[PDB]
Amino acid sequence: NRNILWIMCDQLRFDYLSCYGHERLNTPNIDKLAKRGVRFTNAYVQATVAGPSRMSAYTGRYVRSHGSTQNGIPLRVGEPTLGDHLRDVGMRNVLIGKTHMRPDLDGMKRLGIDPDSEIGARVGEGGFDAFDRDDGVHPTGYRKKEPAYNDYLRHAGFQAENPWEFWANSAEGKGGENQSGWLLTHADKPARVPEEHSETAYMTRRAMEFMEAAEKDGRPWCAHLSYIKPHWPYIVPAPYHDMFGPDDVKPAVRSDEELKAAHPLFKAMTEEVYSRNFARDEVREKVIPAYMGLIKQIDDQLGQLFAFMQERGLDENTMIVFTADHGDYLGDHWMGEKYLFYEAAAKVPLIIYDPSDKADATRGTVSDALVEMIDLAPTFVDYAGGVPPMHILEGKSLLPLLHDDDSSWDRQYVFSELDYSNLPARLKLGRDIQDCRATMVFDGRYKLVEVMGFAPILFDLEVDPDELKDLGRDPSAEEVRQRLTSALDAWHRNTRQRITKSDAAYRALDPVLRESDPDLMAGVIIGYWDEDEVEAEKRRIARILGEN
Amino acid sequence: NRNILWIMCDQLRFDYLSCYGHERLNTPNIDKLAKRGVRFTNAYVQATVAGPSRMSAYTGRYVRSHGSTQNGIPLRVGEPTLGDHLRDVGMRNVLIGKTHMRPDLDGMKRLGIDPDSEIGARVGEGGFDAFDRDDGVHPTGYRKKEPAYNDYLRHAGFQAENPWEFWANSAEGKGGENQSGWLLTHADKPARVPEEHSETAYMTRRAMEFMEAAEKDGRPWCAHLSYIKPHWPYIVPAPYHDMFGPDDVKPAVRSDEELKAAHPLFKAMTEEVYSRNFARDEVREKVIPAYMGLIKQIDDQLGQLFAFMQERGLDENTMIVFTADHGDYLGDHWMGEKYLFYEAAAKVPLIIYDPSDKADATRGTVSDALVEMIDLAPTFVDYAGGVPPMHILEGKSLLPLLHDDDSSWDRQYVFSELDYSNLPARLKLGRDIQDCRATMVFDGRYKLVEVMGFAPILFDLEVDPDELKDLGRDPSAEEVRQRLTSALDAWHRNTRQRITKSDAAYRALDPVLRESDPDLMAGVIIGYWDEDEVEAEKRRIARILGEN
Ligand SMILES: [Zn+2]
Ligand SMILES: [Zn+2]
Repeated sequence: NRNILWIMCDQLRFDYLSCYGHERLNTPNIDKLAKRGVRFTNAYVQATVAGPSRMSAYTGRYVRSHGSTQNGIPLRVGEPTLGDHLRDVGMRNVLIGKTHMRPDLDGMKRLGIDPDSEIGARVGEGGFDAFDRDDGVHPTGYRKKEPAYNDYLRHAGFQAENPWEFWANSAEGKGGENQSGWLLTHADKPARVPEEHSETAYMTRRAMEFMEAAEKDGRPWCAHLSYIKPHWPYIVPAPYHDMFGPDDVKPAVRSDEELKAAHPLFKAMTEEVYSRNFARDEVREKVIPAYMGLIKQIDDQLGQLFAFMQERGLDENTMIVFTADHGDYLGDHWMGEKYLFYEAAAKVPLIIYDPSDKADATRGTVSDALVEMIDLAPTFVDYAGGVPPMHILEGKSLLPLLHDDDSSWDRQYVFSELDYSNLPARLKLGRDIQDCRATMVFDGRYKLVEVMGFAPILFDLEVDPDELKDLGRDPSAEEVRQRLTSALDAWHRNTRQRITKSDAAYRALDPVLRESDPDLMAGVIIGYWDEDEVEAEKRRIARILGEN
Repeated sequence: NRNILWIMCDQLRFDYLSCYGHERLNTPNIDKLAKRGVRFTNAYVQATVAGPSRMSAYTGRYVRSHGSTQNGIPLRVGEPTLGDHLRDVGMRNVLIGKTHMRPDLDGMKRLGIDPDSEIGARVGEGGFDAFDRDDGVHPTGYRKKEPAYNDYLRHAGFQAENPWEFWANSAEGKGGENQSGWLLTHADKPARVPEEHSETAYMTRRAMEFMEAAEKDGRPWCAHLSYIKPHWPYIVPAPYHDMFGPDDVKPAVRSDEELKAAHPLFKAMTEEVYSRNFARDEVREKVIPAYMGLIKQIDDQLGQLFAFMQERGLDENTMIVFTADHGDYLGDHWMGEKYLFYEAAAKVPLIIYDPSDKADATRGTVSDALVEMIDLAPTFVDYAGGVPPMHILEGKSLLPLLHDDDSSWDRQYVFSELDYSNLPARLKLGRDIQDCRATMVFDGRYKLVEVMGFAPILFDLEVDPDELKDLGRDPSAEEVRQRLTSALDAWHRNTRQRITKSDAAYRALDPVLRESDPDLMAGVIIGYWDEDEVEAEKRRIARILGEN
């Protein structure tokens, strides 16, 4: 069997891995994946927020296609998913961790699908077999299925009304006061929970447990190990909470001038509470060391996972992908969170290690090919031995980039989308709910964001790598604006909604379509004067079919 | 109860009704609908071919949304339909005649939906309760469910291998030879079948039978009486086959010059066998009198239907719509069939008679409002007492045009689409299968068709009502081209894929979104420094909720 382990971390910046240049945070286990595989430096997500980014990852389709545009918007019933495509070629699609899926209960009810049936559960899980579904954010008192992690904590002797919140995501003060990890001021406090029982440790162990169980199921698998960290709450168990400090924190990338007459959508984002707080040096210096500790814990735990795989021979037959759903500003551009399309939000780490001999020639290399998160789906289908259905999947298999040391890659532009109708910006910018649209196009140098109702945003990342000089209204950038806008015009038109007939289904008939009339083959006779005319054409059809 | 009777005829030109100006074909029963209702002179279909036009009619969504782009491409499982929206407000959606639906068997199989279950059958029928499903074209030897019409003929004493073909759509020569109605040369021959047992007579009677049965079901209904005629086979029972002759046939609208350096897509269409034959005066003179006879039979039969409704009081509470799925060139523009977007193909008759008092002020009037076939779905939901879901339905309810003698109508452009990958034009124009795109935009005067890979087609219907002078490459038309292309650019971007959350679902939270942080309401705490900051914001939320 050839398997796939798809590792994702939520809200992980590409530049917080040492293989992508971080000077103070050593991630040797993740770096080793890159040393033996391919590291991608132009990988972009198709939205920069958890839900829509992940819906694109799990469908291989743009947000403009699937329509799950914001956190919590259910993925429509009947939307094809990666799980469907892998099942079609005999590979399991299994989840250990987060997807941010919300079931289309209304759509299922219409179709009489019991949401708790085998089919219904899988539809609600976005085409995943949920070994351990856990989106990693469980405030009191969220209403959903209890994450297995809560019962795990209780069984391990950690009792609470909300074990996830109290034990894994809060600290206890020197006096006994409760220090909620929801609060940025407590990023420096050690979580109550011992490291071995923390979320990242738990989920890593669950992945090991899955692999053990899967080995004597016998079927090939694609396992999505999807970590919530380093997404907030920004709090980590000892010894990771005091491993780093303010001196390890790289400077914020921002300027006073970039705020002057800023694009209205950008201005609105800087006004949110997370942005105002991450604007403060005191906040960055306290929170970012926790973020770094969370990533270090992931790297340590992946070391355990990879050792486990090696000792069971899984290292020889399992392709490993390491990536993120989007980044985190942590104060860059005067923002917190991950809205808009600056590098820190929209560019993700992407490392792929295929242990197959076919990938030998590219080991330890760096690809600057324009790559999208939606490329993973066809990559996986291709790896699994199937022909990716390109009337449904909108991306490109990455296998040629792993398997050819000098392959031709025809993508000229990557794209990403934001529907901001659930943000205060909708009201501040005076937009109707359906009219809060922003779309990024990037060609490797120029990044343009079209914002409906407004001027575009434009950066030249060669001259202005920190994206501090918006050229959206600059007369000197007219030619670039026109080219990138034309790319957007074509992209909006390049739909893949014709999902119930493949291109392949047209081709066998082409010799008859070229010279004759395929309708006659079914006895449908359109535009013929007399019997002689019909029969003469039927003889031409017979001749053509004889030639082919 | 308030009901709806939605009458459609397949391949019926708007100008072959006397109320739209035909000088030789009197359609008094259809004209009477117009005399007591509203007749629309700018109604356009969203594709000009049966399948995709109808899929748009039955979903209220553009082809670019639903993806059923050609005849026979199944409508995807999970695509919302008119039947769903009517059911949500307690109105039945019943079919008597043609839909051109093809079940998404693959999609249903994935979801474990038995195609023969109650839910499965309805999904396969595009959201219709199929009282009598019959697409009206049954060549030997099509493979599908036997139309009820065949058993009807057999029971009436008309036996044959294929009763539809032999009796309803063929003639017997003076010597006894079989004269197939598939052949244009037999358009002048009377069908074997007596008029009372012909397709149009049969389907009209079936509609009466439905209405009788429905009356003591008690539930309000929308009944789609969907005639195959005057679509081919172009053959009709006596006495309709010799009611008209060559002298009644209006001149073809075409010119030698329009063919000179014609747009490549147009040129390709003129090369098809139906186009080459309808180019001949001999063919027009033989076929068009049959087409006229078929329409006369429809008008006579509708007279019977309306009398039946009046004698049962259904005339008082049933809105009647009369329309078509597209037209027929019959030799106009050197074409047969209905491809491309010339008036004869893309503009449909549309008459709506609402017997409610609310429609009194507009009776007998003519509306030149820009109207689309996709407007019928929200019109019907609105009439049925529901709020049309505009995150799903892409058109506009027409009720304001019926109920206000001077209402504001904000549509500036209508749109229609063609995917020509199933035509020889794909090969002749050198296009990939996904790249055979043409989209019409019309503003009431100018009609532009963008054709991917080629120059646009452009007509000014005020100066050039016959669409003989293509301005697509004319420098004098630059401003018009830019305006209409910008309308297309916006239309391609104006998607409605976010079908699992309504706009209404956003609004209750807006006072909190405007001033505060809705996430705190669920205990999700993003970007807050300390407990004081969180609690102060929670108090602001409480204040806001108290104000509203
Ligand atoms: Zn995320
Ligand atoms: Zn039709």
